Amino acid sequence: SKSTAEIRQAFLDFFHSKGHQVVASSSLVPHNDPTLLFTNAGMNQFKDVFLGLDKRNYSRATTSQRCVRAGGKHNDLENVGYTARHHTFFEMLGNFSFGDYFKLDAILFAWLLLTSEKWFALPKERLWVTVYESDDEAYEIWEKEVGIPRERIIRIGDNKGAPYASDNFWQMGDTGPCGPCTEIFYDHGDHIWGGPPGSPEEDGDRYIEIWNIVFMQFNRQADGTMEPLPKPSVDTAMGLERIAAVLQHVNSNYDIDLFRTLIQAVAKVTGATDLSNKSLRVIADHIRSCAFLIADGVMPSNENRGYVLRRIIRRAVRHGNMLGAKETFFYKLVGPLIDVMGSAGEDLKRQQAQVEQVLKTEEEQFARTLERGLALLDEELAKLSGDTLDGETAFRLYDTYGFPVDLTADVCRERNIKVDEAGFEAAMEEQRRRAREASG
Ligand SMILES: Nc1ncnc2c1ncn2[C@@H]1O[C@H](COS(=O)(=O)NC(=O)[C@@H](N)CO)[C@@H](O)[C@H]1O
Ligand SMILES: [Mg+2]
Repeated sequence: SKSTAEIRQAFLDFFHSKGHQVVASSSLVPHNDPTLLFTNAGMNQFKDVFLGLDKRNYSRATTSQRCVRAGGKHNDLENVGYTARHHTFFEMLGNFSFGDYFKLDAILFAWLLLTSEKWFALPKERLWVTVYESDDEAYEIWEKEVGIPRERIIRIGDNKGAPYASDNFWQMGDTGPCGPCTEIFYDHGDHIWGGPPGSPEEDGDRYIEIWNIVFMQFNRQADGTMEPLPKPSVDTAMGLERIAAVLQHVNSNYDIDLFRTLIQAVAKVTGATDLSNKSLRVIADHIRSCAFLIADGVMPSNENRGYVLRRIIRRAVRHGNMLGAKETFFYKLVGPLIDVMGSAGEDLKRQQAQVEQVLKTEEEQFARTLERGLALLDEELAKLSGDTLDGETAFRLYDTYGFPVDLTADVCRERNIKVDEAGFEAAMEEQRRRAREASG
Protein backbone atom coordinates (compact mmCIF):
# COMPACT_ATOMS: atom_id res chain seq x y z
CA SER A 1 0.00 0.00 0.00
CA LYS A 2 0.94 3.68 -0.11
CA SER A 3 2.78 4.68 3.06
CA THR A 4 1.97 7.83 5.05
CA ALA A 5 5.17 9.53 3.84
CA GLU A 6 4.43 8.48 0.25
CA ILE A 7 0.91 9.90 0.50
CA ARG A 8 2.12 13.27 1.79
CA GLN A 9 4.60 13.42 -1.08
CA ALA A 10 2.05 12.45 -3.74
CA PHE A 11 -0.42 15.02 -2.47
CA LEU A 12 2.06 17.88 -2.47
CA ASP A 13 3.37 16.86 -5.88
CA PHE A 14 -0.04 16.51 -7.42
CA PHE A 15 -1.02 20.02 -6.43
CA HIS A 16 2.35 21.34 -7.50
CA SER A 17 1.77 20.09 -11.05
CA LYS A 18 -1.59 21.84 -10.88
CA GLY A 19 0.36 25.07 -10.34
CA HIS A 20 0.20 25.20 -6.55
CA GLN A 21 3.10 26.78 -4.69
CA VAL A 22 4.37 24.40 -2.01
CA VAL A 23 4.64 26.31 1.26
CA ALA A 24 6.27 25.01 4.43
CA SER A 25 3.97 24.12 7.31
CA SER A 26 3.90 26.86 9.94
CA SER A 27 4.66 26.18 13.60
CA LEU A 28 1.97 25.12 16.07
CA VAL A 29 2.43 28.46 17.79
CA PRO A 30 0.47 31.00 15.81
CA HIS A 31 2.08 34.41 15.50
CA ASN A 32 -0.59 35.49 12.99
CA ASP A 33 -3.13 35.59 15.82
CA PRO A 34 -2.35 35.98 19.55
CA THR A 35 -6.07 35.21 19.75
CA LEU A 36 -5.42 31.63 18.85
CA LEU A 37 -4.13 28.84 21.08
CA PHE A 38 -2.49 26.56 18.49
CA THR A 39 -2.41 26.13 14.74
CA ASN A 40 -5.63 24.22 14.16
CA ALA A 41 -5.91 24.42 10.39
CA GLY A 42 -3.70 24.70 7.32
CA MET A 43 -5.34 28.00 6.37
CA ASN A 44 -4.18 29.73 9.57
CA GLN A 45 -0.96 31.09 8.08
CA PHE A 46 -2.97 32.31 5.08
CA LYS A 47 -5.76 33.92 7.11
CA ASP A 48 -4.91 37.46 6.04
CA VAL A 49 -4.38 36.41 2.42
CA PHE A 50 -8.05 35.44 2.09
CA LEU A 51 -8.92 38.80 3.63
CA GLY A 52 -6.67 40.61 1.16
CA LEU A 53 -4.60 42.05 4.01
CA ASP A 54 -1.56 39.93 3.28
CA LYS A 55 -0.23 39.61 -0.23
CA ARG A 56 1.64 36.78 -1.90
CA ASN A 57 3.36 36.11 -5.20
CA TYR A 58 1.30 32.99 -5.69
CA SER A 59 -2.44 32.72 -6.18
CA ARG A 60 -2.55 29.11 -5.10
CA ALA A 61 -0.63 27.14 -2.50
CA THR A 62 -0.48 23.66 -0.98
CA THR A 63 0.78 22.56 2.43
CA SER A 64 0.98 19.66 4.85
CA GLN A 65 0.22 21.57 8.04
CA ARG A 66 0.75 20.15 11.50
CA CYS A 67 -2.24 20.94 13.68
CA VAL A 68 -3.20 20.61 17.31
CA ARG A 69 -6.87 20.71 18.17
CA ALA A 70 -6.72 20.64 21.92
CA GLY A 71 -8.30 23.99 22.64
CA GLY A 72 -10.65 26.88 22.03
CA LYS A 73 -13.08 26.54 19.13
CA HIS A 74 -11.32 23.41 17.88
CA ASN A 75 -10.97 20.99 20.78
CA ASP A 76 -10.81 17.27 20.02
CA LEU A 77 -8.86 16.32 23.16
CA GLU A 78 -11.74 14.42 24.78
CA ASN A 79 -12.35 12.44 21.59
CA VAL A 80 -8.84 10.94 21.64
CA GLY A 81 -9.00 7.23 22.44
CA TYR A 82 -12.75 6.86 21.90
CA THR A 83 -12.88 7.23 18.12
CA ALA A 84 -10.59 5.86 15.42
CA ARG A 85 -10.36 9.16 13.54
CA HIS A 86 -9.51 11.82 16.15
CA HIS A 87 -6.12 13.17 17.21
CA THR A 88 -4.75 16.12 19.10
CA PHE A 89 -1.81 16.25 16.69
CA PHE A 90 -2.55 15.52 13.03
CA GLU A 91 -1.59 16.72 9.55
CA MET A 92 -3.87 18.52 7.10
CA LEU A 93 -3.21 17.89 3.41
CA GLY A 94 -4.63 21.07 1.91
CA ASN A 95 -4.83 23.15 -1.24
CA PHE A 96 -5.65 26.84 -1.21
CA SER A 97 -6.86 29.27 -3.82
CA PHE A 98 -6.48 32.97 -3.17
CA GLY A 99 -8.74 34.78 -5.60
CA ASP A 100 -8.07 32.09 -8.18
CA TYR A 101 -10.05 28.95 -8.93
CA PHE A 102 -13.33 28.40 -7.17
CA LYS A 103 -15.81 25.54 -6.84
CA LEU A 104 -15.60 23.74 -10.16
CA ASP A 105 -11.84 23.20 -10.18
CA ALA A 106 -11.67 22.73 -6.40
CA ILE A 107 -14.07 19.79 -6.57
CA LEU A 108 -12.42 18.48 -9.74
CA PHE A 109 -8.94 18.42 -8.18
CA ALA A 110 -10.23 16.53 -5.14
CA TRP A 111 -12.06 13.92 -7.17
CA LEU A 112 -9.12 13.52 -9.49
CA LEU A 113 -6.64 12.85 -6.69
CA LEU A 114 -8.93 10.43 -4.85
CA THR A 115 -10.33 8.42 -7.76
CA SER A 116 -7.74 8.53 -10.52
CA GLU A 117 -6.18 5.19 -11.31
CA LYS A 118 -2.95 7.16 -11.88
CA TRP A 119 -3.08 8.82 -8.46
CA PHE A 120 -4.36 7.04 -5.45
CA ALA A 121 -7.39 5.33 -6.36
CA LEU A 122 -10.31 4.81 -4.05
CA PRO A 123 -13.39 2.86 -5.08
CA LYS A 124 -15.97 5.29 -6.45
CA GLU A 125 -18.84 3.28 -4.95
CA ARG A 126 -17.41 3.86 -1.47
CA LEU A 127 -17.27 7.66 -1.65
CA TRP A 128 -20.06 9.88 -0.37
CA VAL A 129 -20.27 13.67 -0.43
CA THR A 130 -22.06 16.40 1.51
CA VAL A 131 -23.04 19.90 0.41
CA TYR A 132 -24.59 22.87 2.18
CA GLU A 133 -28.34 22.91 1.58
CA SER A 134 -28.29 26.29 -0.19
CA ASP A 135 -25.27 25.35 -2.30
CA ASP A 136 -26.84 24.54 -5.67
CA GLU A 137 -23.59 25.01 -7.60
CA ALA A 138 -21.76 22.41 -5.51
CA TYR A 139 -24.65 19.94 -5.78
CA GLU A 140 -24.83 20.42 -9.55
CA ILE A 141 -21.07 20.05 -9.89
CA TRP A 142 -21.10 16.73 -8.05
CA GLU A 143 -24.19 15.53 -9.87
CA LYS A 144 -23.59 16.76 -13.42
CA GLU A 145 -19.92 17.55 -13.77
CA VAL A 146 -18.46 14.73 -11.66
CA GLY A 147 -21.18 12.10 -12.03
CA ILE A 148 -22.11 11.23 -8.46
CA PRO A 149 -25.48 9.57 -7.74
CA ARG A 150 -28.21 11.78 -6.30
CA GLU A 151 -28.72 9.28 -3.51
CA ARG A 152 -25.15 9.91 -2.37
CA ILE A 153 -25.14 13.72 -2.37
CA ILE A 154 -26.49 14.59 1.07
CA ARG A 155 -27.52 18.19 1.63
CA ILE A 156 -26.85 19.57 5.07
CA GLY A 157 -28.82 22.51 6.43
CA ASP A 158 -27.92 24.54 9.48
CA ASN A 159 -28.46 21.21 11.15
CA LYS A 160 -26.94 21.88 14.53
CA GLY A 161 -30.08 23.91 15.15
CA ALA A 162 -28.65 27.36 15.10
CA PRO A 163 -28.20 29.57 12.05
CA TYR A 164 -25.81 28.25 10.42
CA ALA A 165 -24.63 25.70 12.90
CA SER A 166 -23.80 23.43 10.09
CA ASP A 167 -21.35 20.75 9.28
CA ASN A 168 -21.41 22.30 5.83
CA PHE A 169 -20.64 25.85 6.82
CA TRP A 170 -17.11 26.13 8.14
CA GLN A 171 -15.86 29.03 10.26
CA MET A 172 -12.24 29.72 11.21
CA GLY A 173 -13.00 30.66 14.82
CA ASP A 174 -14.47 33.68 16.58
CA THR A 175 -13.52 35.83 13.57
CA GLY A 176 -12.05 35.39 10.10
CA PRO A 177 -12.81 33.91 6.65
CA CYS A 178 -15.65 31.40 6.31
CA GLY A 179 -18.20 29.99 3.88
CA PRO A 180 -20.19 26.94 2.77
CA CYS A 181 -18.20 23.75 2.28
CA THR A 182 -18.42 20.27 0.81
CA GLU A 183 -17.04 17.12 2.44
CA ILE A 184 -15.94 13.75 1.06
CA PHE A 185 -16.72 10.65 3.12
CA TYR A 186 -15.37 7.11 2.79
CA ASP A 187 -17.35 4.03 3.74
CA HIS A 188 -15.11 1.65 5.68
CA GLY A 189 -17.96 -0.81 5.31
CA ASP A 190 -20.62 -2.81 7.12
CA HIS A 191 -18.68 -4.19 10.07
CA ILE A 192 -18.25 -0.76 11.72
CA TRP A 193 -21.18 0.81 13.58
CA GLY A 194 -22.37 4.04 11.96
CA GLY A 195 -24.48 5.56 9.19
CA PRO A 196 -24.02 8.22 6.48
CA PRO A 197 -23.92 11.97 7.24
CA GLY A 198 -27.27 13.44 8.27
CA SER A 199 -28.17 10.05 9.70
CA PRO A 200 -28.85 9.19 13.32
CA GLU A 201 -25.59 7.34 13.72
CA GLU A 202 -23.50 9.76 11.67
CA ASP A 203 -20.91 10.02 14.45
CA GLY A 204 -19.89 6.35 14.15
CA ASP A 205 -16.54 5.50 12.54
CA ARG A 206 -17.81 3.74 9.41
CA TYR A 207 -18.36 6.77 7.18
CA ILE A 208 -15.22 8.83 7.81
CA GLU A 209 -14.83 12.45 6.74
CA ILE A 210 -11.65 12.45 4.66
CA TRP A 211 -11.58 15.83 2.92
CA ASN A 212 -13.25 19.16 3.68
CA ILE A 213 -13.43 21.75 0.90
CA VAL A 214 -14.39 25.22 2.12
CA PHE A 215 -15.56 27.83 -0.37
CA MET A 216 -14.34 30.99 1.37
CA GLN A 217 -17.04 33.62 0.76
CA PHE A 218 -17.37 35.71 3.91
CA ASN A 219 -15.39 37.27 6.71
CA ARG A 220 -16.63 37.47 10.30
CA GLN A 221 -15.40 40.87 11.48
CA ALA A 222 -15.82 41.41 15.20
CA ASP A 223 -19.43 42.07 15.55
CA GLY A 224 -21.60 39.23 14.27
CA THR A 225 -22.11 40.81 10.84
CA MET A 226 -20.63 38.96 7.89
CA GLU A 227 -18.85 41.02 5.23
CA PRO A 228 -17.98 39.51 1.83
CA LEU A 229 -14.39 38.59 0.95
CA PRO A 230 -12.77 40.71 -1.79
CA LYS A 231 -12.25 37.58 -3.90
CA PRO A 232 -13.98 34.22 -3.42
CA SER A 233 -11.37 31.64 -2.48
CA VAL A 234 -10.94 27.97 -1.66
CA ASP A 235 -9.59 26.29 1.46
CA THR A 236 -9.32 22.52 1.69
CA ALA A 237 -7.90 20.05 4.17
CA MET A 238 -7.71 16.30 3.87
CA GLY A 239 -6.70 14.46 7.03
CA LEU A 240 -3.40 12.70 6.30
CA GLU A 241 -3.97 10.01 8.95
CA ARG A 242 -7.54 9.29 7.83
CA ILE A 243 -6.69 8.97 4.13
CA ALA A 244 -3.70 6.81 5.07
CA ALA A 245 -6.11 4.49 6.88
CA VAL A 246 -8.14 4.12 3.68
CA LEU A 247 -5.13 3.58 1.42
CA GLN A 248 -3.44 1.16 3.83
CA HIS A 249 -6.65 -0.90 4.01
CA VAL A 250 -7.30 -0.38 7.71
CA ASN A 251 -10.16 1.27 9.62
CA SER A 252 -8.46 3.05 12.52
CA ASN A 253 -5.95 5.88 12.18
CA TYR A 254 -4.01 3.93 14.81
CA ASP A 255 -3.45 0.98 12.49
CA ILE A 256 -1.56 3.05 9.91
CA ASP A 257 2.18 2.44 9.53
CA LEU A 258 3.49 5.18 11.83
CA PHE A 259 1.00 4.36 14.59
CA ARG A 260 1.61 0.61 14.38
CA THR A 261 5.26 1.24 15.23
CA LEU A 262 4.58 4.07 17.68
CA ILE A 263 2.17 1.92 19.71
CA GLN A 264 4.75 -0.88 19.88
CA ALA A 265 7.20 1.64 21.32
CA VAL A 266 4.57 2.51 23.92
CA ALA A 267 4.02 -1.15 24.81
CA LYS A 268 7.79 -1.58 25.19
CA VAL A 269 8.33 1.20 27.74
CA THR A 270 5.12 0.69 29.74
CA GLY A 271 5.08 -3.11 29.99
CA ALA A 272 1.67 -3.17 28.31
CA THR A 273 0.43 -6.71 27.68
CA ASP A 274 -1.99 -6.25 24.76
CA LEU A 275 -1.64 -3.93 21.77
CA SER A 276 -5.38 -3.23 21.45
CA ASN A 277 -5.72 -0.99 24.52
CA LYS A 278 -7.23 2.51 24.68
CA SER A 279 -4.26 3.94 26.60
CA LEU A 280 -1.68 2.89 24.00
CA ARG A 281 -3.43 4.97 21.34
CA VAL A 282 -3.82 7.91 23.71
CA ILE A 283 -0.11 7.94 24.56
CA ALA A 284 0.95 7.52 20.92
CA ASP A 285 -1.23 10.53 20.11
CA HIS A 286 -0.08 12.69 23.03
CA ILE A 287 3.63 12.23 22.33
CA ARG A 288 3.03 13.84 18.93
CA SER A 289 1.32 16.87 20.46
CA CYS A 290 3.77 17.36 23.31
CA ALA A 291 7.01 16.69 21.41
CA PHE A 292 6.10 18.93 18.46
CA LEU A 293 4.69 21.71 20.65
CA ILE A 294 7.91 21.85 22.67
CA ALA A 295 9.98 21.68 19.48
CA ASP A 296 8.02 24.71 18.23
CA GLY A 297 8.94 26.62 21.39
CA VAL A 298 6.06 25.92 23.77
CA MET A 299 7.43 25.42 27.28
CA PRO A 300 5.17 23.64 29.79
CA SER A 301 3.72 26.06 32.33
CA ASN A 302 0.71 26.95 34.47
CA GLU A 303 -0.31 29.79 32.25
CA ASN A 304 -1.95 29.75 28.82
CA ARG A 305 -0.48 27.50 26.13
CA GLY A 306 2.13 26.08 28.47
CA TYR A 307 -0.61 24.77 30.70
CA VAL A 308 -2.50 23.05 27.87
CA LEU A 309 0.75 21.31 26.97
CA ARG A 310 1.37 20.39 30.61
CA ARG A 311 -2.16 18.98 30.87
CA ILE A 312 -1.65 16.74 27.83
CA ILE A 313 1.72 15.56 29.15
CA ARG A 314 0.33 14.69 32.58
CA ARG A 315 -2.71 12.96 31.07
CA ALA A 316 -0.36 10.81 28.98
CA VAL A 317 1.80 9.94 31.99
CA ARG A 318 -1.35 8.92 33.87
CA HIS A 319 -2.13 6.40 31.11
CA GLY A 320 1.42 5.03 31.10
CA ASN A 321 1.21 4.58 34.86
CA MET A 322 -2.08 2.71 34.47
CA LEU A 323 -0.43 0.42 31.90
CA GLY A 324 2.26 -0.41 34.46
CA ALA A 325 5.16 1.90 33.62
CA LYS A 326 7.83 1.10 36.22
CA GLU A 327 9.86 4.24 35.50
CA THR A 328 9.94 7.52 33.56
CA PHE A 329 8.77 6.52 30.08
CA PHE A 330 7.28 9.43 28.13
CA TYR A 331 10.53 11.01 26.89
CA LYS A 332 11.64 7.63 25.51
CA LEU A 333 8.98 7.96 22.82
CA VAL A 334 10.62 11.00 21.20
CA GLY A 335 13.18 8.83 19.38
CA PRO A 336 10.66 6.39 17.87
CA LEU A 337 8.47 9.39 17.01
CA ILE A 338 11.31 10.98 15.04
CA ASP A 339 11.80 7.74 13.08
CA VAL A 340 8.17 7.20 12.06
CA MET A 341 7.92 10.78 10.77
CA GLY A 342 11.22 11.56 9.04
CA SER A 343 10.60 14.44 6.64
CA ALA A 344 7.79 15.89 8.76
CA GLY A 345 9.72 15.73 12.03
CA GLU A 346 12.51 18.01 10.81
CA ASP A 347 12.51 20.55 13.64
CA LEU A 348 12.10 17.64 16.06
CA LYS A 349 15.51 16.18 15.15
CA ARG A 350 17.24 19.53 15.66
CA GLN A 351 16.08 19.62 19.24
CA GLN A 352 15.71 16.09 20.31
CA ALA A 353 17.53 16.29 23.61
CA GLN A 354 15.87 19.57 24.59
CA VAL A 355 12.52 17.88 24.04
CA GLU A 356 13.49 14.64 25.80
CA GLN A 357 14.69 16.78 28.71
CA VAL A 358 11.53 18.87 29.00
CA LEU A 359 9.35 15.77 28.77
CA LYS A 360 11.53 14.02 31.34
CA THR A 361 11.47 16.75 34.00
CA GLU A 362 7.70 17.10 33.53
CA GLU A 363 6.90 13.43 34.11
CA GLU A 364 9.44 13.24 36.92
CA GLN A 365 7.60 16.05 38.71
CA PHE A 366 4.06 14.78 38.17
CA ALA A 367 5.13 11.33 39.36
CA ARG A 368 5.96 13.06 42.64
CA THR A 369 2.22 13.31 43.36
CA LEU A 370 0.60 11.11 40.71
CA GLU A 371 0.21 7.78 42.53
CA ARG A 372 -0.60 9.43 45.86
CA GLY A 373 -3.31 11.45 44.11
CA LEU A 374 -4.68 8.30 42.47
CA ALA A 375 -4.99 6.78 45.95
CA LEU A 376 -6.75 9.91 47.23
CA LEU A 377 -9.11 9.52 44.27
CA ASP A 378 -9.78 5.80 44.79
CA GLU A 379 -10.61 6.46 48.44
CA GLU A 380 -13.12 9.14 47.51
CA LEU A 381 -14.68 7.03 44.79
CA ALA A 382 -15.57 4.30 47.29
CA LYS A 383 -17.14 6.91 49.59
CA LEU A 384 -19.33 7.84 46.61
CA SER A 385 -22.99 6.83 46.48
CA GLY A 386 -24.12 8.02 43.05
CA ASP A 387 -22.36 8.41 39.70
CA THR A 388 -20.84 11.85 40.29
CA LEU A 389 -17.55 12.71 42.01
CA ASP A 390 -17.84 15.74 44.31
CA GLY A 391 -16.14 18.94 43.14
CA GLU A 392 -14.25 19.32 46.42
CA THR A 393 -12.35 16.09 45.75
CA ALA A 394 -11.57 17.23 42.20
CA PHE A 395 -10.35 20.56 43.58
CA ARG A 396 -8.06 18.82 46.08
CA LEU A 397 -6.44 16.72 43.36
CA TYR A 398 -5.86 19.96 41.47
CA ASP A 399 -4.72 22.17 44.34
CA THR A 400 -2.38 19.67 46.00
CA TYR A 401 -1.57 16.90 43.53
CA GLY A 402 -1.52 19.03 40.37
CA PHE A 403 -4.31 17.06 38.70
CA PRO A 404 -5.85 19.19 35.96
CA VAL A 405 -9.65 18.97 36.24
CA ASP A 406 -9.90 17.23 32.85
CA LEU A 407 -7.34 14.62 33.90
CA THR A 408 -9.38 13.66 36.96
CA ALA A 409 -12.43 13.61 34.68
CA ASP A 410 -10.59 11.32 32.27
CA VAL A 411 -9.86 8.87 35.09
CA CYS A 412 -13.45 8.86 36.37
CA ARG A 413 -14.80 8.58 32.82
CA GLU A 414 -13.30 5.09 32.54
CA ARG A 415 -15.47 3.95 35.45
CA ASN A 416 -18.72 5.59 34.32
CA ILE A 417 -18.19 8.40 36.82
CA LYS A 418 -18.91 12.08 36.17
CA VAL A 419 -17.25 14.88 38.11
CA ASP A 420 -19.36 17.66 39.54
CA GLU A 421 -17.96 20.51 37.53
CA ALA A 422 -20.18 23.10 39.19
CA GLY A 423 -18.62 22.22 42.56
CA PHE A 424 -15.10 22.36 41.16
CA GLU A 425 -15.93 25.82 39.81
CA ALA A 426 -17.35 26.87 43.18
CA ALA A 427 -14.29 25.59 45.04
CA MET A 428 -12.00 27.33 42.55
CA GLU A 429 -13.86 30.64 42.85
CA GLU A 430 -13.84 30.35 46.65
CA GLN A 431 -10.03 30.24 46.56
CA ARG A 432 -9.78 33.21 44.19
CA ARG A 433 -11.91 35.14 46.68
CA ARG A 434 -9.69 34.03 49.57
CA ALA A 435 -6.67 35.17 47.56
CA ARG A 436 -8.43 38.46 46.81
CA GLU A 437 -9.43 38.98 50.45
CA ALA A 438 -6.01 38.15 51.90
CA SER A 439 -4.32 40.35 49.29
CA GLY A 440 -6.54 43.32 50.18
N1 LIG B 1 -9.06 15.93 15.56
C1 LIG B 1 -8.72 15.45 14.35
N2 LIG B 1 -7.96 14.33 14.22
C2 LIG B 1 -7.61 13.85 13.02
N3 LIG B 1 -7.97 14.41 11.85
C3 LIG B 1 -8.74 15.53 11.83
C4 LIG B 1 -9.16 16.12 13.11
N4 LIG B 1 -9.89 17.21 12.81
C5 LIG B 1 -9.94 17.31 11.46
N5 LIG B 1 -9.25 16.31 10.88
C6 LIG B 1 -9.08 16.11 9.42
O1 LIG B 1 -8.81 17.36 8.79
C7 LIG B 1 -9.81 17.64 7.81
C8 LIG B 1 -10.12 19.13 7.77
O2 LIG B 1 -10.67 19.54 9.01
S1 LIG B 1 -12.04 20.42 8.98
O3 LIG B 1 -12.16 21.16 10.21
O4 LIG B 1 -13.17 19.56 8.82
N6 LIG B 1 -11.96 21.45 7.77
C9 LIG B 1 -11.08 22.42 7.92
O5 LIG B 1 -10.25 22.42 8.82
C10 LIG B 1 -11.11 23.57 6.96
N7 LIG B 1 -10.30 24.63 7.53
C11 LIG B 1 -10.47 23.20 5.63
O6 LIG B 1 -9.46 24.20 5.40
C12 LIG B 1 -11.01 16.80 8.19
O7 LIG B 1 -11.77 16.44 7.04
C13 LIG B 1 -10.37 15.58 8.81
O8 LIG B 1 -10.05 14.65 7.78
MG1 LIG C 1 -15.94 18.47 10.44
